Amino acid sequence: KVFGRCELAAAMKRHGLDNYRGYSLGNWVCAAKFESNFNTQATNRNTDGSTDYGILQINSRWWCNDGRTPGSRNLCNIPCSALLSSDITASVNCAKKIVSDGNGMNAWVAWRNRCKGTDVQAWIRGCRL
Ligand SMILES: [Cl-]
Ligand SMILES: [Cl-]
Ligand SMILES: [Cl-]
Ligand SMILES: [Cl-]
Ligand SMILES: [Cl-]
Ligand SMILES: [Cl-]
Ligand SMILES: [Cl-]
Ligand code: NA
Repeated sequence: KVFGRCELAAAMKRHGLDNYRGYSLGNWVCAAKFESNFNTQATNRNTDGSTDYGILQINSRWWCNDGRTPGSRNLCNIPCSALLSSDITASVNCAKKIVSDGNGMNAWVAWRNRCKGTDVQAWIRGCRL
């Protein structure tokens, strides 16, 4: 599914991401725009053989099982295919574990390079939340 900006902001707010570990909702919508263009079916292969999955591009090296990342962990205890669903619950729940891992939203390279220290409130401007 390809989300609208305000549609995704509302879904993330309903799932408890607004100010989760101090990151306001605009941060999460900004990360999802630059990671996936708001497309839950996005996948991207890494040089190390791992794959990133879904609207927040969660990596199989640590977070989900795709059965083809040798020596990897499954810290969210899910199949990576669960991260491609139109239902963002599995992606949000895994995102909560990642952002709690010590580095905050710096885990998401596109957040650090494209959202961090910008006016992220612009990503929820005009939305009925
Ligand atoms: Cl947009
Ligand atoms: Cl915000
Ligand atoms: Cl594997
Ligand atoms: Cl594991
Ligand atoms: Cl699995
Ligand atoms: Cl959803
Ligand atoms: Cl932090
Ligand atoms: Na894995």
